[PDB]
Amino acid sequence: MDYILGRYVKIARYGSGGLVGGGGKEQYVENLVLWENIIKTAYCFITPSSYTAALETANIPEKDFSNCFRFLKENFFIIPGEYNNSTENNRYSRNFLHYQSYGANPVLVQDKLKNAKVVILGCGGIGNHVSVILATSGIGEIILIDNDQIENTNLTRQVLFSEDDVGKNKTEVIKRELLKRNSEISVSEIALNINDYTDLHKVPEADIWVVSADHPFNLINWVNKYCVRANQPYINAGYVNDIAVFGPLYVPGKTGCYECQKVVADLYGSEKENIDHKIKLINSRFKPATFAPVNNVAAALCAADVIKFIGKYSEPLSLNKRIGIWSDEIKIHSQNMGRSPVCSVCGNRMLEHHHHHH
Amino acid sequence: MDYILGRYVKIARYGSGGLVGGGGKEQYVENLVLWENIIKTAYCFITPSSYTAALETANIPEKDFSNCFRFLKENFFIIPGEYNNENNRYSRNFLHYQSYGANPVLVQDKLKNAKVVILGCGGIGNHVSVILATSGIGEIILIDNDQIENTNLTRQVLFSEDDVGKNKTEVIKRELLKRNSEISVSEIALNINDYTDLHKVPEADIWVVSADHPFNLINWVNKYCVRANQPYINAGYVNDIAVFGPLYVPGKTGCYECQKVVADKENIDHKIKLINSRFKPATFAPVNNVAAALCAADVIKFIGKYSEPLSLNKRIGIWSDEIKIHSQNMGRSPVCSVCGNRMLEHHHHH
Amino acid sequence: MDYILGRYVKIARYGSGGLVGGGGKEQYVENLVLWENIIKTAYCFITPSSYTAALETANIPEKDFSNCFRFLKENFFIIPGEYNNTENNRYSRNFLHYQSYGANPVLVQDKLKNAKVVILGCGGIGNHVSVILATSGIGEIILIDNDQIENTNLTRQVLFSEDDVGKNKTEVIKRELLKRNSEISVSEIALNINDYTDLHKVPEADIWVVSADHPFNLINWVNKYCVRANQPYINAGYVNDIAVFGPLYVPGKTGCYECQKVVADLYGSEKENIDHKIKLINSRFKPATFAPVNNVAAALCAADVIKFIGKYSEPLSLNKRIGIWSDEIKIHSQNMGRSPVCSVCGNRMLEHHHHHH
Amino acid sequence: MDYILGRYVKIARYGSGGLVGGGGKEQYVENLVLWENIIKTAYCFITPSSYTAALETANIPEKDFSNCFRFLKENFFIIPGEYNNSTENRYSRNFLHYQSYGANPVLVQDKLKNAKVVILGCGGIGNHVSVILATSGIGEIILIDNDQIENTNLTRQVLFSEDDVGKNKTEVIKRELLKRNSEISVSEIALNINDYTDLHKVPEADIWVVSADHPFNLINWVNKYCVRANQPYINAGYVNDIAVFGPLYVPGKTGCYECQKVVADLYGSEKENIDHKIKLINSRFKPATFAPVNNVAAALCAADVIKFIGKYSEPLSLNKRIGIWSDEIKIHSQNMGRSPVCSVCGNRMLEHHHHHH
Ligand SMILES: [Zn+2]
Ligand SMILES: [Zn+2]
Ligand SMILES: [Zn+2]
Ligand SMILES: [Zn+2]
Repeated sequence: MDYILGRYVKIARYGSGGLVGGGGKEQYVENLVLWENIIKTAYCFITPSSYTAALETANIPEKDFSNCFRFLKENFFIIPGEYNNSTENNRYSRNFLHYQSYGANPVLVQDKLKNAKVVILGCGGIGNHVSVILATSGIGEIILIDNDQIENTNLTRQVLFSEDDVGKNKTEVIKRELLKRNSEISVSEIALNINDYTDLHKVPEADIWVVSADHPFNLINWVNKYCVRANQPYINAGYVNDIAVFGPLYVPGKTGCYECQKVVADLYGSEKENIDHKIKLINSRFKPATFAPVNNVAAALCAADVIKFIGKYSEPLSLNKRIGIWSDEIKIHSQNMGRSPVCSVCGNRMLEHHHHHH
Repeated sequence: MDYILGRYVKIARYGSGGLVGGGGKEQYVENLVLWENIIKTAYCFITPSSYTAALETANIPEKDFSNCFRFLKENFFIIPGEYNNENNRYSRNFLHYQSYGANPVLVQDKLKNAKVVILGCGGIGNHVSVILATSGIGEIILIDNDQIENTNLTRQVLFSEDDVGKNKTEVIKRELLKRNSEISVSEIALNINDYTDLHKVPEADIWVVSADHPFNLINWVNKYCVRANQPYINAGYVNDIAVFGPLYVPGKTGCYECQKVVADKENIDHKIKLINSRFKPATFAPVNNVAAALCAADVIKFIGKYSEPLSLNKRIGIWSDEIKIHSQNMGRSPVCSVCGNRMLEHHHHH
Repeated sequence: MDYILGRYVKIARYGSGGLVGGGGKEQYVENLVLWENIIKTAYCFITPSSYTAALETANIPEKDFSNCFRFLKENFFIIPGEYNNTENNRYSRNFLHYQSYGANPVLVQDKLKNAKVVILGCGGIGNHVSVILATSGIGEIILIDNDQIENTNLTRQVLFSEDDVGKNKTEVIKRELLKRNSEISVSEIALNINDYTDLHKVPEADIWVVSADHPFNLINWVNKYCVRANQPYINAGYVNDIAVFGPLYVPGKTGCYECQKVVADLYGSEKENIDHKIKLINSRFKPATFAPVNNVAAALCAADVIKFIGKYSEPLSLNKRIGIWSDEIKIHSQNMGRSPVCSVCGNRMLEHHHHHH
Repeated sequence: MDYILGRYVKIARYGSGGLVGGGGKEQYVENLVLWENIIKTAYCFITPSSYTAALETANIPEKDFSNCFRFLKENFFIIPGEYNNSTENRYSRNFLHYQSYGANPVLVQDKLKNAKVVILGCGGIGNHVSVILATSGIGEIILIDNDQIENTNLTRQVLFSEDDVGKNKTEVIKRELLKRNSEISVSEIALNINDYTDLHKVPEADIWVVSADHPFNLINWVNKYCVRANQPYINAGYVNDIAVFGPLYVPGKTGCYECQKVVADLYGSEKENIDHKIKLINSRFKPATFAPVNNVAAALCAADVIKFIGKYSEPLSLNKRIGIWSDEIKIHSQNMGRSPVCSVCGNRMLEHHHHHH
């Protein structure tokens, strides 16, 4: 078993020891003498070589070599030599170092993406944008579900549309634009909007559903019930005026669902009739105050989670979480949506006080 | 003067009272009576009305009305009637500007009459330009001298397979024109290899500085911009971490240098150099997008003058394998060699 | 009317645009297009040219050309061709300096040549001022001192050889000025000013340089005299550590040395026992002077004289007494502008007659 | 250890307290009780006297005498009696100045006689500096230049006669400095610095006076070389009518010319048709100079060299480039204090904090 140093590993002196690696997977080491030894070990693995062959060129004592090795190995600073097979720039090279640095065989990862089916449930700004990122990263099959046509005002949000495209169907244009970007992938269309809960029966099985159509406000409740019942993984994305929302990513039997922690606000009108008519009116007039850069942020983090989910190389960020990114301040909130045994949508079980008999 | 209720205000009964608002501006009103009173007053304005006419129409004592009115005005829930007037493609943004208390017509104008330079059309700048083009920025200037590689197709969301071989600059111009034929775009076949290259880059409302090579590009842009009085914004990544560096504005925010610090076996020192010499960034497409988008957001805010850019005095990092957004200080330093007063005056009368 | 570009004009790309000029008169032009336009037009004038011919030659529209021309003219970056025409001129470095101030160097030289300066006290500062003036072509100097060169003076008085200890200050500096400039005429007057009346011996001159470090109130007599004689003068000296120059007095135009003086309530001291002790300590006073200070004062004082006679820019000394520190970097200015109620140059003086016509 | 009152101390009633000192070393004391006490005790020291011997003569609280003593001592109003042995001297004028700054005047002169100073470039500034340094007692002077005296030099370089045109500058300066002080030695080196590498030929000295004005970038060279060769220097010159002097670079203990910013280098245009224009305009350039400015830079420069060598006071141009305006009362200093990160004399890089999490 030959190991090799990742081309993404950086080193610098800092604190009472040093830093190994860069970005998310960066490690900080206390003992300056250990830090030296890690550098020493790392050097030996610059060329793909077995544990014994690398050791044979080290100066440090065999014992410390075993420590550094395990360290560098577990952190993914040195990786199996196989994980390095080149190919002719392979289009997805700029993504291979990323997978390596998380400890995955980049070839396994791409194969999974190539073999995945992903449904875009709703093709406004967000689904639009997720599908590009997914196509562009090698998702094999994409199913575009929508029934609207490209309007005038859509051109601010939906980064794929020309002035030339007003009037045409959303899925039509997204479909041609994804084919321009990657002709090795297959894409289908379904002329459908979820107007009633039962419409969901018409949506096909896939590895995951991307669920982002801001209307109806309660689409997620539907999608959640349906997906729990139908054993179907989904991830949700959207916005609330100027906050970008994404998550949960729901995985049947392995995570919580949208109702588990009964997190988000219940909607009510008024008990007094004369003020309820006023509320009904005000809410009928409602249009969201959106901002395209927020659109984009939710969409990209969302697409990121899908890639991890199907590529099986890292824990997606939005397991058990609804996540809000603020745009008028540096602020990220996370709502807990971990599995609840007592959820009224998934799991069969009730919540009770102890009854002490004596 | 007429006021009108913004179309972006929602209401819901909640807890001891209820909600008025929606997004980053939602408000819980705990006192039921006051909430009801707010609805009662908000209702006068679905249809434009002066303050005094609305006081007539509502049937609550002037004492209470006056609070509810200030509450509505102060949060921009009601806004001047003028701010509402068409068949306009930017009209979804208009609500956003309204909700910030601006006048959407003036914000569009400011964007129309602005000029933005993208310095580095590789990925982040790529993406930033689209967002800016589609929000109605009047003129973009594209500054790259590289060719579209096959391998760039992963990060640079504007390009077809067809496009490999062609000039980065040139493709994105036809795309921005397809998306917005009203705006004008220019190309400058230039990469920045010496400090001196920046003299070729024109004067603009702001500069977007994305490109990853050379490692000390910001340094020159900074030096240049401090003495050129040129506002600029930095953006980029560090492996899987998206970064949108400080937005610098002439003698208001302090520069990329202000917060810098003095800083820190020659057999191991030889090895660290070598290893680092071999560095290739482990980079992740959805990251470019996050940084590009927040960077583009600060630009619209900067030109639109409707709320504070997040980037003032701060370098922001968004993680991707973790939910984490850290902010780093880049506020002004008095003793800073680049933007600090190096002069002293020794003269005086009586 | 030919204009021409001054040889003291420099250009550099800087910042949003660039610099034009260099020195006291340097300018930063923030708009690149206008800077570019300024040099495009400056280029027409390297060889002499009318405004008209330069307009044709430059290929920028009339509107822009007109600004650039004015910009170049206003700052004397371009100057009348007449101011330039050599054959082989000794003063031609200064000529650039005058040009840069907007003057006609020939007229400035003339005014210098046809002037006459009295150095009233040829001990160090005066010593130095005279060389500087002789060197710039002041046509006639009159040296006024009755002292002998002592060995100790060699520290402050730059013109003197060890050889010269013994001879008359006046006499040496006269030969030294002729060595430097055989063009000019120089006169001596073996005279120290010992009481007011001595000043009647000092001749009329375009200006008087008043340096002598004693008697303490020499300035006062010179003031009295010059106010009533209509004689312009400039004071110069030191206070230990500190070089001092000005005011430069101009009859009618400026303040006199008296104008800003004040009643001084704290006369000496209260307690008689200590008052005579302060007097005793001060009686023993000897100034701690520093040679380079002599030079600073003398030089600025000489500069004001050349400007006064040359009429090309304002002397700094007008209405001001200036002090330059030496153990600290620091320049202080003190007010000496006109006072209406001043004994020396104010009125007597009232008229009580009128005719109803 | 006997103490004596400096012969340069003056006293006056002023404000709430009084003044003790006169000159840059002048002190303002507020409590009039303390003031009179200071004068009381000063009187006691007019005669060279030990602390206790002076005390007997004093009619004030023994504790109060101790404060005044410490005041007058720290400020150099009283000085050790040893500091008064001189001769019947030539440098006696300078001696009170050194006393008043708290140095043994004799220590200081010895250092001056034992110093070697290089004048790198003998234009107007170098010229004038050498005279001042010579007449102040600098033991050895090394004049480096390869020019001949021209016609037009006589306006600036206050040592040259009309009979000297044609001769080498160092030749004439050397004769003129020997007339002024034959107790000193002077060498010549026929050398102009045309390339950076010519600096290897300049001898080692206590300090270099670097005053030559061509090329504009002499100082850059001299700075690099001096940093590398461990060589103190001080720089002086002019920008048209502004007189510049400083930094004085001291190897261990000071900033260098590049420790901060100025100019960053000329830039021309990035458009070719405009670069050719600026290229031509700049080739025609001659400075607009004013001799009185020369003198100011030269004098303050010499002053700093005297302090540096005599180790008696802080030179003014440490960590500073100083501009003295001549068309107005204006002095600016640019900060050139030491940078750890300087790319000429620093061993360290500038980094942002990296926060792990
Ligand atoms: Zn559940
Ligand atoms: Zn700064
Ligand atoms: Zn008067
Ligand atoms: Zn330095």
